[PDB]
Amino acid sequence: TESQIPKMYEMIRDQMRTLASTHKIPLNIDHNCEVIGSIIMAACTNNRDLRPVDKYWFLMGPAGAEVMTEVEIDIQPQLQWAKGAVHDPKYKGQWYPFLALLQISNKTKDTILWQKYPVTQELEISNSLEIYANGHGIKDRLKNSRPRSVGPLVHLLHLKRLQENSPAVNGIRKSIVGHLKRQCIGETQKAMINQFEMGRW
Amino acid sequence: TESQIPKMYEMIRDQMRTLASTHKIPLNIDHNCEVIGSIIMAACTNNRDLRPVDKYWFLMGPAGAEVMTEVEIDIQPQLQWAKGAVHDPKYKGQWYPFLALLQISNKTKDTILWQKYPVTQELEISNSLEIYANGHGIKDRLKNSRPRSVGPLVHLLHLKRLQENSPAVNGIRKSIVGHLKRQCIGETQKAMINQFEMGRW
Amino acid sequence: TESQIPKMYEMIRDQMRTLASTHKIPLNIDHNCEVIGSIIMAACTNNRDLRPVDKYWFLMGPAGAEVMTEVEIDIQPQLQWAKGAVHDPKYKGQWYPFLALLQISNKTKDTILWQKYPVTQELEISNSLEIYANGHGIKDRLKNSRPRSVGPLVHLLHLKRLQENSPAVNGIRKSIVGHLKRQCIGETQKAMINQFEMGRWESLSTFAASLLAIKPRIENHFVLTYPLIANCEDFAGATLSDEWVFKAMEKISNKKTLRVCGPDEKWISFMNQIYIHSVFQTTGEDLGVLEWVFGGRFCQRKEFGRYCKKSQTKVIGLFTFQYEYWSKPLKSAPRSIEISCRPSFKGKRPSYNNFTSSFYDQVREECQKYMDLKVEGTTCFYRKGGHVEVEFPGSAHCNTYLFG
Repeated sequence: TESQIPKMYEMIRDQMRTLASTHKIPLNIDHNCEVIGSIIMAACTNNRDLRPVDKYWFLMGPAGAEVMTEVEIDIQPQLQWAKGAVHDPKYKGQWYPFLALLQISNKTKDTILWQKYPVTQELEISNSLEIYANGHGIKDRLKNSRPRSVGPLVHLLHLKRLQENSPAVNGIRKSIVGHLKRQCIGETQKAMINQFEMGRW
Repeated sequence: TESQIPKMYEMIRDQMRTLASTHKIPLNIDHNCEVIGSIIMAACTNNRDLRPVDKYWFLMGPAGAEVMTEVEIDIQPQLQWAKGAVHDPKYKGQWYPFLALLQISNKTKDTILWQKYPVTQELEISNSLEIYANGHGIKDRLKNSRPRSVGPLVHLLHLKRLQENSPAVNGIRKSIVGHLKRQCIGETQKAMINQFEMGRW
Repeated sequence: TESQIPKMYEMIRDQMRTLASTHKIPLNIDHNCEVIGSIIMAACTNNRDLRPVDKYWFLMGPAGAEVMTEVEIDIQPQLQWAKGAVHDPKYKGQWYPFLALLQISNKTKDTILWQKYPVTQELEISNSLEIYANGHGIKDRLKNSRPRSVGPLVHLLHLKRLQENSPAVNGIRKSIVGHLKRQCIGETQKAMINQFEMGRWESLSTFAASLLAIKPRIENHFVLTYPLIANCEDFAGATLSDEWVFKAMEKISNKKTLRVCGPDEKWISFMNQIYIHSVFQTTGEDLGVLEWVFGGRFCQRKEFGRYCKKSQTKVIGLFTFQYEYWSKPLKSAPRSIEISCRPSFKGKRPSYNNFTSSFYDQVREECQKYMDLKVEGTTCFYRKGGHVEVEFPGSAHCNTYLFG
């Protein structure tokens, strides 16, 4: 689990600086790293979502003179490594399991700044339950990679999504339901989770 | 307009020979030139389409012994030079105007070899009009840089395409309509293009 | 916002009297001021609608001998100032924001006298809900200047007009839709106004039903009308969020120099309440509160027949007004929905518990949230003579309205 993490954080960090330093993007602004990293994270799993060349919001300026402007960047060198790292044996298959951790953690700041409750509202439940709705918006393969880190409500939402959406349908639900019970250690919670499986709410 | 033409031609040939002679690709074969040149124009405008290393069809053989094979080539030396010429002030902004002509003329032979009528069929008109559909498949930045060379039907297709699919759209729409109006000097043609901009065909 | 208000009211009145006094148009008749001000306000934004010289209905007569006729006026001296004030740096770009406030308030009298529902009918909803359709008929430049003051239904109508009218439409729509979401704080309504964005008007009748329950915020600013501006001789403390407006136009009522025009003298109380309605935007505000705030009963439109034609309206009496209370104009949501302890400490303290125990449904759920509300507004009212917070005693005319 943690065996690859020492070397695995290295080339993750290597790609962050290569993309920024290529187009004179300072790395001492949080907003530069936040936008750049999300692009790299898109390259890591959602290889078809990000654009190889595009303009994003960055802070351009030397020694405190940084201002908003869009500077075109080239993500193609990071794309080949990221897709090759999906099945790279050097991670012992921990690429997506760590990446599901990576995307969940890195998308937290936007949720805090823009207070939204997507999962709970779609689950017609209380708004204060987003504490249990971790792992929303992540890649579906990533959600399968680390479903334990994905909160029960997102799985419950995916359970509700699957009940409100082929031999592959059950496989998604059973992994969701099993991890739904695994996360919710409540014995009564597990049974009424199993009642959610048939579709009752 | 023609002031920067002499300097562009010399380095294009220099990069034309640099990529070919690096991997022993002779330049007395058109297919070697066309494919390498196709790789060359790939680095010129759509820098992300071509791979830094990739195998392409080439005629390898000394003194007339060329046979069909795929040979991997390294385009990174050519990639760096092309991107620096995009906004180099030495061209006085004529880089994109110069590159649009190159893309149209070289892809013309491919259209000659494989007789296709994409624009006219997509514009539900006679297939004998693809001559007026010159400049199809070119980069939109090139299509804005040299729109006069790009045929009206391509712009009419892009006018149709724009309607089929954003304040920057105006600069795409009004220009494309403008290129249609600038290219078509007919008094009746100019207004009857404008009704295409409205959406009736 | 309120920095240029003290100086903005001064030159509005400067052209108000010059046009009338040039042709000996008395300013003690409201109808003379109503038309002249409409001409002056026309030149402010819709510069090409009015004529440089034209005929309009006024009251010509010295000392109560006024009979209606059409008098030519030279608007050209008044035309130059209005266009130059558009981009004058002295207003700090607040001219359109001020003009949007000015244009909306000055068109109220015609709507009250001639009861029409242009927005709700075009929105195919209940006619009792034109209350949420403020800002109709204003110039699009002003509608983009103070869209917050323009009611959501007008924007929703503009949104409905927008879908029933070129991807440049989005630039207009983002203001239209964005200020729909800003005005309508309904969480279900916002995603359901989003349904109205591409044209899912199946909940449009539900939106009317929602509008009954959930009430969108309506930003307002205390701006006087044409007859009062010409009769107001003080603008030093002229702002938009204090009692200056309440105190300033009370002195005009104390002067008793302005006269109102109507079909017959029974309407003297009606227009005396119309001035109350127009100045503070209290057209849809509860009459019982209106009676309590201003110390006088408000006559509903049902109490009077059809307003006679502008040509045959006649002076029927003097303008009078009184008030005892006021408040800052609405800025945020009036109906704001904004009890359980969460023990965060591993230490021991006595736990306190303050509690003893379809998409249409969600809209109805949020609809019930506002019927179940018993407190509206943001902060409070205030009493005449200061900003001392005053709370309701209640009134009998509650649930009664001008058109209710």
